[PDB]
Amino acid sequence: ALAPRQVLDLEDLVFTQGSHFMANKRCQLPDGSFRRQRKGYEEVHVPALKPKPFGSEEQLLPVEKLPKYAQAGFEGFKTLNRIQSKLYRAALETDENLLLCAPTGAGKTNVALMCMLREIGKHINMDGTINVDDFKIIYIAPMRSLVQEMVGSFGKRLATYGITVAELTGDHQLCKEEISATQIIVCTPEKWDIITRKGGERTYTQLVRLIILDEIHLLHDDRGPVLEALVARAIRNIEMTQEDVRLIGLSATLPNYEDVATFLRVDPAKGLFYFDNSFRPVPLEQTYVGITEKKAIKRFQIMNEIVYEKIMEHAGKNQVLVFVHSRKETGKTARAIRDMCLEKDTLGLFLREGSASTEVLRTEAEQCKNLELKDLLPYGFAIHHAGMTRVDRTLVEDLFADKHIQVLVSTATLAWGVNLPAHTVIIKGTQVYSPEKGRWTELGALDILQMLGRAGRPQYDTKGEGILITSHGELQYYLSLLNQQLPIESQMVSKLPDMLNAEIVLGNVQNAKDAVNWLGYAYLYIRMLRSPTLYGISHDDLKGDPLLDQRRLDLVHTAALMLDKNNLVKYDKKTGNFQVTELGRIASHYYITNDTVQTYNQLLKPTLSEIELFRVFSLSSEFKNITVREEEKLELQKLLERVPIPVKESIEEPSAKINVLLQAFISQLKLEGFALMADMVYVTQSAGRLMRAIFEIVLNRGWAQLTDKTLNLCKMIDKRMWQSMCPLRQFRKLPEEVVKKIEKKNFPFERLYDLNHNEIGELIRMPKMGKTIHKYVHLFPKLELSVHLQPITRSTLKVELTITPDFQWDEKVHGSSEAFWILVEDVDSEVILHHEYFLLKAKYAQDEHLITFFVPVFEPLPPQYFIRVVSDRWLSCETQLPVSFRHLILPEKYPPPTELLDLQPLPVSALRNSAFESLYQDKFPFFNPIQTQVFNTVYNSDDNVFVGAPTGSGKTICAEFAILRMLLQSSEGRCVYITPMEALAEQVYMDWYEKFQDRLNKKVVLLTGETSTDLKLLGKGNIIISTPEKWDILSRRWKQRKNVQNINLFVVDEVHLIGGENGPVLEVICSRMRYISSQIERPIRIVALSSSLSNAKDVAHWLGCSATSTFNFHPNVRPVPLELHIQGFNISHTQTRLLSMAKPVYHAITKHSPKKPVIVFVPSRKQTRLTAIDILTTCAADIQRQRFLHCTEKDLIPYLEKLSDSTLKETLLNGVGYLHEGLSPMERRLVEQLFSSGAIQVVVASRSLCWGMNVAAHLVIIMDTQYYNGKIHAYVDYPIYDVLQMVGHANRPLQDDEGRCVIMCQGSKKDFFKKFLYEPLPVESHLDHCMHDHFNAEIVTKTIENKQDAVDYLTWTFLYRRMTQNPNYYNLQGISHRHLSDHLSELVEQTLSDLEQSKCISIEDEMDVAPLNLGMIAAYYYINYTTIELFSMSLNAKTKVRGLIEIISNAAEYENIPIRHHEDNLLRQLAQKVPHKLNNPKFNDPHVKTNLLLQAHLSRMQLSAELQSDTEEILSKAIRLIQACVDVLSSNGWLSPALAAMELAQMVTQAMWSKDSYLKQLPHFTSEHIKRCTDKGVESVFDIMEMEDEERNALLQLTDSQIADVARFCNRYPNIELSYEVVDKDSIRSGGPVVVLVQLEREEEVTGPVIAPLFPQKREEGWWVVIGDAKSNSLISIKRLTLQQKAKVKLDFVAPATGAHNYTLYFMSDAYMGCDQEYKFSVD
Ligand SMILES: N=C(N)NS(=O)(=O)c1ccc(N)cc1
Repeated sequence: ALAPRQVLDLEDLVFTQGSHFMANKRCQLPDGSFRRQRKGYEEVHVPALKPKPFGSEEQLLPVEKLPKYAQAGFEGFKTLNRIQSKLYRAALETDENLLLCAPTGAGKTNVALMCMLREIGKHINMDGTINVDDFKIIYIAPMRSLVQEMVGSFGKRLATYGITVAELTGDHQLCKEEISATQIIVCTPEKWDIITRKGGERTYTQLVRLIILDEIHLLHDDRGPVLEALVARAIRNIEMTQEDVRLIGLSATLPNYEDVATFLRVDPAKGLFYFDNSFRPVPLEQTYVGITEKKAIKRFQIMNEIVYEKIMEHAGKNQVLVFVHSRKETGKTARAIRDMCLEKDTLGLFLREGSASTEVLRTEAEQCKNLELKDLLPYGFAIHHAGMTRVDRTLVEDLFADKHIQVLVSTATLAWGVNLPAHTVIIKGTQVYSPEKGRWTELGALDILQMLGRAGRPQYDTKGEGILITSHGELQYYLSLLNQQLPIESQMVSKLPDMLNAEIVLGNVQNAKDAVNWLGYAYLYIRMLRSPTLYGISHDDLKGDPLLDQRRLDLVHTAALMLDKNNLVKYDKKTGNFQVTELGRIASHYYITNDTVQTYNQLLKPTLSEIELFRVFSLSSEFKNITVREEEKLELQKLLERVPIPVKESIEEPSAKINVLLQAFISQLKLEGFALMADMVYVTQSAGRLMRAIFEIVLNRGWAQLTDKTLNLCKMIDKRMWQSMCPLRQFRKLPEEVVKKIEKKNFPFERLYDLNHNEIGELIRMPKMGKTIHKYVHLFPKLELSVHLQPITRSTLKVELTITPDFQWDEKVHGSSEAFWILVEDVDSEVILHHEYFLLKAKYAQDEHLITFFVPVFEPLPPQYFIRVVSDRWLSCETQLPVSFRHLILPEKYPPPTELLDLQPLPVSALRNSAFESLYQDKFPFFNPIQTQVFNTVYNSDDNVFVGAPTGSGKTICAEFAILRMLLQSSEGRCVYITPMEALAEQVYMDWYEKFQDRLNKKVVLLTGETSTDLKLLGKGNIIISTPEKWDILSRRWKQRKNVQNINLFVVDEVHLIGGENGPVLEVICSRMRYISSQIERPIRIVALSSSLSNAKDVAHWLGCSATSTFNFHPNVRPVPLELHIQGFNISHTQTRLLSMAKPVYHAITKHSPKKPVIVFVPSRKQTRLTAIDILTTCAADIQRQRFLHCTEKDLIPYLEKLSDSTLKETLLNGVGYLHEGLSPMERRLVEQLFSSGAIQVVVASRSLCWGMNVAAHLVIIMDTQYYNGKIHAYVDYPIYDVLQMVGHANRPLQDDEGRCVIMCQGSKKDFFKKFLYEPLPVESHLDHCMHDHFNAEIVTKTIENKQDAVDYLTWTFLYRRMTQNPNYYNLQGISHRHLSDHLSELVEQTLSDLEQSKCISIEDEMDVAPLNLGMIAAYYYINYTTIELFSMSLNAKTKVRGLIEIISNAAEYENIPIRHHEDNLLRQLAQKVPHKLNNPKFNDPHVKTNLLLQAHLSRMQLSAELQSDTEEILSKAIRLIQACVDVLSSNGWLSPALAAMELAQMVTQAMWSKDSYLKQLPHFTSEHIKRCTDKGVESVFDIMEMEDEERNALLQLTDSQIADVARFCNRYPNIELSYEVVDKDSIRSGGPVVVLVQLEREEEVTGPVIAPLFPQKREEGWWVVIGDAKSNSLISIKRLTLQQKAKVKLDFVAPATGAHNYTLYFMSDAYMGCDQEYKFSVD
């Protein structure tokens, strides 16, 4: 972006005066102007503008004529203004941008209220009052008092609608619970500026529909720029969001209004309104005076003379008000008026001619006041300023509204924050004091205009009188300010650098080019275009650049050079690109000037003292022109000794002045010099932001001591107290005296925790205060800290800090939340090696919290680290914990990785078989380096090999390599491929089916999970592939299963998932395969593919891999090089961090792959949709439009014509695809196909899909890297394996010479990612935590029998190898073999005891153990022992279907069922729809969630997509669990419970409740036809299949495809007749075996599987035969069977004594409802 540009002296082009850069050469005094000179005391008097007619339809509109709802806001008014009528039409009936130029006091408020009511009534419900969570309105006001007046009045007006208005302007910040529950935010421009330059501005700006800007003439003021800035951002955002917001502007009658109309994007014909002062609310006659020379006495006395004359002129029923510029001047005015009244015969008295009483009566009666109120109130006068109480201020205001107070002198605050008008207004002088300029200046425009607009009460005056007193040399200017002739200019050039940085930091300006465009968005651009001479531009240069390219480029270049000098931004001369500094980011977010940044960066140091800290604070360039006046030096010397910090920096120069003023603010020391008070206030209202800025600067750098100093200084400024004082001062309902008494005694605060209330009262000598002191002591926040550490590597330790609360919560004291900083410091407490922002919410305030993070350690290992948790707001609220590293081992360091040499790549010709080459020659001509190296050992050496290489580097085909010789050595061999994830298994199954059974014609299958079907598929396949669970349940019985023994090849992929959840299953199945290879004496070849592991040798020796077969490569030695970019976001609240990272993903796309494909991963599905849409709208804003679409819309139309999601159609035809599990697999494969084709450039995917997508990009972006766990009501970091898979998705060697990935994460995590992603990953076993189930399952198979071989088994585990090299990770404190064996024996003992207490095993002596019924059926159904124990203890003799479902939902396998954000609310909603209602339900409990899901499924209820996937996950194991329940119910002998359990099985199959019609089971059916049938006679499916064809088809009244789909279910319906015989019936007596034989016939053969559309897995008929006694509720015998036409069943059971033994024979199903039989019989 090279272009000619020259640096500029911005001082020449800036209007130095500001506020009043007089562009008006001469003010044309109106008609009726006379100038009576009196040598000073001149009177340039203009008349009141006479009224105007109502000619052109103009009329005061009746409030009843308004739209009916909007009449609520205008209640109390029976009409509205003329301006208000024209604007009623415009504003209430249109959404057009508006700009109202009207004189001061003309109304303004009510027209903005109409604009608000537009939006308020847009979101109406039919009978719901409003949609508060849908629209957010804001109101920008120039002064704080105006903000407060506005929020009060607007609340009063529109409370009827149910809206909530509030003020955000205050010294507090980062507190935003009110922004959530307030629909109309009133704020100052700089407030909204600091809010909307914060990252994640959308959190506030998302629901913004209406932006009002009151008193837009602020553009001329020095505060002008921020306004511009605001508008610019807003407008640009309404372009980037494509969500229109309405801009309302309110200005006074001043010129250049058309330019701000262009600025505000108002149509001059539709939204531009201008009213000259003939539309003034009360016609105003004004007089201006001048001063002759410098005579203070003369000035003040002449002011007083004018005041006395004009006040006396308005004696009765009139109020002549006076405005002063200081609180020392209102008292002086009262004094002077009273005195010169007295001096001249005390005349003017009895202004209220009812001297006896009237108003004097009420004044004296209400006289219980202070200061100068009690004397001037009966006299008739009054004063009003900020240094008064609320009661007395409101009392003066009331008695003035009562028109009983006559004269009132006040300051500008009354004119801004109170609706208090008067007949006459006298501006006493116009010189005010500015601490910013450090000098006396002239007043601002807004003050003068608001004050002189107060003249003339609205309904009580026919004419007003404004009187202004100033100097002569200013007259012509004030004449311009009050007669529509002072032009509005732009002060942007002086504020250009700062502003520019705020846009560089905000990411809205990445180059100088969009900087220039932004400058075009400003008011400065328009104002330069239409008056270039006063902006430094010639009329010829305007011809050269009509769009002013050169001037805007020069300006942004100067600002960028300034920001580069001060190091807020790095700016390169050539490309014109910007790069943000953390200095600049802090400067923007904390609203501080770049010179201050430079001073900080050159002065702040880790060894800085608190004295030097106060000095640096005083050197801020916000105070660079403050002066030490002689009139205050003695008071400064007095304050210096009364403050604690030395202030050695100087003597009595401005830095020492600032310092001592701040310390007098902290110490609450009173002052006397009024200029000194003004300067103090000006320093203190900024000191908070300045100190927070310094604190962030030092925190990010890790400097610990300065961090503590600075945070404490922030809190001392906030709470108005030093650290020497007692923290009890922070409770503001405590006395000052009592806390001073506590401080007098040298008893530290902490010991009050361990003290009686009576002993407290005795210590303080105040017994009555002791109870409340104890209360507040236990209300003070204190945290308990507990730590669990486990080494990960010699450089990194995993820490699990457990934060426990230890105080009473009070919403008044602590509010909705309490913030904390977690800090990890080294031994010297110098360097902060890690830190985090913790937040204790109010709801979970008493729950325990767990914080996992990682710290670094380097040898020589220090004795201990420190972990401090320090409150962000409370002083002396720190809890420290030393973590000792004295008994900590450092894990055995890993060796270097197997180097990949630069060897000639092997072409496909090395693979000699032509059919084998066929597949690999159609893709690539030669192999990549790592697979060229691994080829020798894998495909041609029958060695056990482990290859470790980054994800996506093409390691999969390496397995194929081995497989090749596999198929070469055996005809119909048996190889087993094991992958941890299911979706990866499905992808590799499709690929290898295409590669083998469809190409080589060798049967390749993937195990489905059902026992019989999977064991059948086992024998067929030459290649069987599976997940570790389906393979575990098959291989656990490797004695009876012959097929699992003759396995030529076992390949396990992604073995590094041993360390993740569901990892112990992989570990045990691999160890079992190794043990089988040992026993069979036929060495099963093992080949393992994994990521780059550090401890790859351990897993290599685990599987018998020689070092000639270990292939573990440094992750840098990828086939495709990768450029990783970790990018931190120091933002806590994740819902706002996502909105912040919004724009960075677009800028990352444009930076790292502007044309090439990208994948961006997000933590949700709604996030996939939203990210797709926001990328779309940003590309529309840039008008790139087709940047992400590389084909034609007509090319896609046929494809997208079959997609069901409308937004997916739109986003796809616009270039970007989204992949979320809320849509069909067909849509997923379609989007993947379009992406890999090149038509779709970018795809945004849910995290859950990072395993099952066969899609490669050039750039992989990751968002957030956190997801919400609602079981702990917090956010969890991603598993490292997921993000590593995502990163591996970035390397494709098809096209690119490089791979690019950027991860966007909270700062707390950044370091973490970096390290573990740049170097190999250490992995360990979690088998010791999930070991009991495998012992319970291998006692059943007799593989384990005693304790010694239970120890022998662990030798096969990876756990055995890892417990040695990393002891402390498994909490063993030794590395000798003694420690190993001791830990193993303790583990086996613990597991066996836990299993015995569960009634699953029996132990005898100390060796031999034996299975029990519970453990046998727990291993038979692959069910956890806890679930079986719970089943056995909970199932009672009389358990009904409701209790059946309850006990089912409590299973441990359903604890994995998660709880996500806002999901507790959805479960609350579902609780009232399900037929059975459980009391005392906790809605973050997975078990009540599963119960609700089961009740909704049985009731055939549709719900969310995530909840549907969860319902599928539960239904997968539902039948397993209910079969286990049937078995234990049989083993305990209860009859009707087991019958109800079989009923529950067949209920969960086809989603039928227990007592609904059986007709509900056939498909294509709703309740109306079952109502017709059951009312007319058809009650069962047998009635359906008994009817003739035509009478049924007529009874159906359905389509021809419906009858065809009904017939298939009516045919699959089992039709079985039973045959039962009691063998040797005549030969039966007591105690003898009784044998009942049962036989079954099925007319049709196995036509197909069980038909159940609402069940995900295709099941097969399972039947149950039962012998029961219906009276004893006794189940005698039972058998489950699988039926194929012919059956033969036997049931043997003993007999009791002779009696009426009437038995029942039950035939139950586990699938269908209504095909169950009950036959009574008798045997004696
Ligand atoms: N970045 C780290 N080390 N921690 S943080 O939670 O992300 C964080 C949060 C907020 C602020 N202001 C700074 C930092």
